[PDB]
Amino acid sequence: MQNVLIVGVGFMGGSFAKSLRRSGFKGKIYGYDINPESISKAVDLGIIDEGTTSIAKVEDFSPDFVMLSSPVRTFREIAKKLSYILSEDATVTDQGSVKGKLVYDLENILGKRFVGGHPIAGTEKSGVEYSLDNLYEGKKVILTPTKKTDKKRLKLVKRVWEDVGGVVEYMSPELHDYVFGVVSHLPHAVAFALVDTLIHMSTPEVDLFKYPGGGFKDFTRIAKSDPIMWRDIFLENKENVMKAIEGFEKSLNHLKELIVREAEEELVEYLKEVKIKR
Amino acid sequence: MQNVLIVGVGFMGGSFAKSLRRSGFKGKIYGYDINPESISKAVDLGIIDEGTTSIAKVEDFSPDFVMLSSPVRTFREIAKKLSYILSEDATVTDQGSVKGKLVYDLENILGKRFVGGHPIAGTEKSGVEYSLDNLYEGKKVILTPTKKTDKKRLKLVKRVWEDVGGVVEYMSPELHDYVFGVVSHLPHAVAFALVDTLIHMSTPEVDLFKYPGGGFKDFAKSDPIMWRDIFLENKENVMKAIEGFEKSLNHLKELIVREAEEELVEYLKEVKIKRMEI
Ligand SMILES: NC(=O)c1ccc[n+]([C@@H]2O[C@H](COP(=O)([O-])OP(=O)(O)OC[C@H]3O[C@@H](n4cnc5c(N)ncnc54)[C@H](O)[C@@H]3O)[C@@H](O)[C@H]2O)c1
Ligand SMILES: NC(=O)c1ccc[n+]([C@@H]2O[C@H](COP(=O)([O-])OP(=O)(O)OC[C@H]3O[C@@H](n4cnc5c(N)ncnc54)[C@H](O)[C@@H]3O)[C@@H](O)[C@H]2O)c1
Repeated sequence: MQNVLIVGVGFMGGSFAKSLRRSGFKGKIYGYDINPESISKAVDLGIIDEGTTSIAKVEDFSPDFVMLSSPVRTFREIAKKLSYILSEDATVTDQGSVKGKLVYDLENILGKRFVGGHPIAGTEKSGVEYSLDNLYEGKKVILTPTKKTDKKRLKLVKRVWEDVGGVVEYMSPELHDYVFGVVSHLPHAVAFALVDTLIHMSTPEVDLFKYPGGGFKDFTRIAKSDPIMWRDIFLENKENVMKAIEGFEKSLNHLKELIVREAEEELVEYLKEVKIKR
Repeated sequence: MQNVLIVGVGFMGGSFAKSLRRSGFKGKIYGYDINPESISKAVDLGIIDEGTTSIAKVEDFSPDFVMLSSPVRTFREIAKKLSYILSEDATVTDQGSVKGKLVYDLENILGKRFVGGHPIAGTEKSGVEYSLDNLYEGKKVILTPTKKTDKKRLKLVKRVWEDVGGVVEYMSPELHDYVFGVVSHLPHAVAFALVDTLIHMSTPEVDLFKYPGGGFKDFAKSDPIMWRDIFLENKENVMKAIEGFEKSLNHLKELIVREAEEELVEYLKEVKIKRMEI
């Protein structure tokens, strides 16, 4: 591994390249992006050594390790092109926020080269300009092996993520989507809706946006995330997202009934759930 | 003003007391609390000059300025006792998180002496041992005067808060509970529900609490008892807020169910802009 290729040189792609370099990688870091400015900026910042917007020129880089960091919706089309360009011994992995069937689709396109991944490290910022060289430190990184996953490549990807500080753990592609549908997608949905609530509950008399405190702002900081990306995530993992919103509403409606009936003792018990050493 | 009585010598009661001294107060600061330890520690810490665990004893302090800093549930019971202990020349104000009906009930019991208040500060900490002498510096303070409110007492209480760095503004008792019912209570109710959700959506193959980096960390250190009281005291507004919230969340859910790709991005874009302007 001496030629790494960053596909999609934005916040995540750039953060991975910076982290890899800072961890001591001495090989070449190349970039591929459809946006010319992305490539230019990354080269200026020293995030990548060289880049291009022409997929065909990538063969000139002879990549042995590819990190898919563009929007998930672009993976399949990009993977098909890489299948003709990349040597069979190369390794291709990703940072996509969703896994599920995507993983099997990429395996069918790329064969043994593919290893699905998702670093649990977020941001509300976009673009390579905001890239960080320690973004993954202490953050979990979910790799999603399947029966067909290549043992050696999985081990390699794990080591690379550990080299940048990730806390690697494995989940099937399906389990990943369920888990994060509840622990990440649902919370984001709740944050978006909480902000939307203040829009509708404000009156020509009072503008609720004038009174948000810390509890409110902390809970809604993720509502500043990229709209296009979350529109994508919500649709890409819609089955689990629908189930998670439904489950949440079941819990909220239970709290609601406790409040309406003024069930003092049970209400306290419900609220005490927020304790637990876990 | 010269005989200050802190009712409920905890984090808030203690903070007001300390904020009082730093501001240059040279008079006497007394305390009343049902807990012996609260008084003893407060005295050693130089928080208060002297205190008692017997409400009757208060007359020995002949307080002319009282700051209710105990649980809101205790206000009505304490006020009734104070009505025949305090002289008609005394001023009584509070720190309760809720106003609304509480303000009118306190006025009916204490008369022209009562002035409702709510400092928007305090990191939820509990115990006079955590009180600070700057907790209000720059923070907002909501006073809820009514038609029966005494202009002289209102101005007094206002100046005092400002003397401890507070930024005062006025709201009717009902508007206060509506606003905070949506911007504070609802957000907390939502978090309690999220916790219940992770508990019930966890399965034998996964403990959802092990993954807080996906946005769940935003959502605690709260007090189950305090919130049980707040949810009871502000039941109507909290119920309306939850219903308002579910309308926003269901609108979002629907955009996902039918995959309205463009409308979803617009929904998220608007919320992002609104959250940024906060
Ligand atoms: N934003 C986050 O916090 C976060 C966290 C975990 C995972 N992810 C995942 O990683 C992806 C990227 O996130 P980001 O924040 O870096 O986005 P970004 O907008 O900062 O960067 C995305 C890059 O993708 C490029 N791109 C778009 N289409 C392309 C194509 N067809 N070929 C090559 N490049 C293309 C863009 O030009 C841009 O430089 C997301 O799609 C998401 O699934 C994001
Ligand atoms: N905690 C916060 O961040 C915060 C913020 C704004 C307003 N408030 C309000 O301030 C008040 C106190 O908050 P805190 O955080 O200091 O709580 P705390 O637990 O630190 O202190 C409460 C005190 O009340 C005493 N107490 C209980 N019953 C009493 C009674 N019948 N008579 C006299 N004392 C009694 C306790 O012994 C304790 O010392 C509450 O009414 C709350 O609504 C709290």
